[PDB]
Amino acid sequence: KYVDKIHIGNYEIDAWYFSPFPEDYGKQPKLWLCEYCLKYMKYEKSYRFHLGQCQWRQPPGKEIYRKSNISVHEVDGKDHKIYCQNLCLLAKLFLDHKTLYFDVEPFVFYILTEVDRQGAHIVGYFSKEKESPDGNNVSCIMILPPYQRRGYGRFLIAFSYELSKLESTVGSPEKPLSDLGKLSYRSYWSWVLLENLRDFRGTLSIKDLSQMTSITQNDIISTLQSLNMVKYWKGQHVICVTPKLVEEHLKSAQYKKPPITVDSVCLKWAPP
Ligand SMILES: O=C(NNS(=O)(=O)c1ccccc1)c1cc(-c2ccccc2)ccc1F
Ligand SMILES: [Zn+2]
Repeated sequence: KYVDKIHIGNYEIDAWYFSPFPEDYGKQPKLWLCEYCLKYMKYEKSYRFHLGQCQWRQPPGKEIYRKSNISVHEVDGKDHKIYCQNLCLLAKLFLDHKTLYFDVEPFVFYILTEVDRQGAHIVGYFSKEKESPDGNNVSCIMILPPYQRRGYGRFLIAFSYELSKLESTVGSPEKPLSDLGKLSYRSYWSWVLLENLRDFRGTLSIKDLSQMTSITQNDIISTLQSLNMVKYWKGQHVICVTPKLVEEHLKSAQYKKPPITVDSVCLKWAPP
């Protein structure tokens, strides 16, 4: 009665939440999505016919990043409305708190793919408001279940701050975050801050760290608090750590998986 299972690419994936596909589409056992254009279909046979006809082999919009077989496309919601709406309905299957599916023109979407000989296969995305009055540098972020916890979420979060840096601005994801979202951001912030604390020594203030990472002072402070690296003095949070403690944190299992990194040389983008 609601959509509870999709087929996309070679994956069958169970829904986590209600998404408002038209009612007729929920009635079916599965919903079938073209992995390239994201068209959603009611039957295995309309899906297979679509597969033979559809000419898309990657997302629309501009490939603003490409390194080996990892690519990001920037897709403006005003120029590719139907694709973006299809993407938001797909995302809402895995996001409890997303509430915007149809009004996509105020958003830009950054679609992460992993490419082979067949084409560019969707892994996840984040959306971002063109004009965020609240300084949010991500609106929603979603990694499809079979790619979660495999470094792709980490890549997109780094990606979003690489945009913020090029805009000379600080940014923070729109709240509330999903459970995995919060763990992923906290662990991303800690990694980046620790590595900067190692690489200087160094009279880095919290403001310094904010300017260098585009992470907000508040997100820096709450992260340094959970690491016990901040003291408080007459109303001001102040960095308090030894080189040894920094390396103890960095040697931990948390930071041991080799990351897929964002190579700023491969990013093609200037603020609009
Ligand atoms: O897959 C994710 N994190 N695991 S990760 O291996 O990329 C990682 C992220 C940050 C630091 C280390 C590893 C992830 C997943 C989501 C997500 C959130 C809600 C629904 C579906 C996916 C959002 C951000 C994420 F980073
Ligand atoms: Zn298609």
